[PDB]
Amino acid sequence: GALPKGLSDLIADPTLGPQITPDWVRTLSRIELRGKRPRDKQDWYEIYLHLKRILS
Amino acid sequence: EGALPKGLSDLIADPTLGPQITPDWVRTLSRIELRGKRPRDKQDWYEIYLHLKRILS
Repeated sequence: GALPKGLSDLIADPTLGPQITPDWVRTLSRIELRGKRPRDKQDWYEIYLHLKRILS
Repeated sequence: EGALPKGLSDLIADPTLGPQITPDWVRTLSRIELRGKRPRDKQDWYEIYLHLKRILS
């Protein structure tokens, strides 16, 4: 896959994944700081929930 | 849309909060958007920055 591994993990999670739309995957996939990214699926979900409240 | 969100420009120009945002952070934050929608005002950007900085160490 071409997504960060923790994000691919989140999308494959059968309870947490299905709610995350393709637009959100794209938004999340662009988050990086000199290649450092949220490291695991919990990190990605944590930022997703907070961003969703700002941007949805 | 502008490369640098206007609310993030406001954050960077803010004398109390602006100093904390390195140029790399500016460019990282500038890429956060959902279908062209971005965070609005300087405080919204700072709220995001604080949380994301803690996540990314």
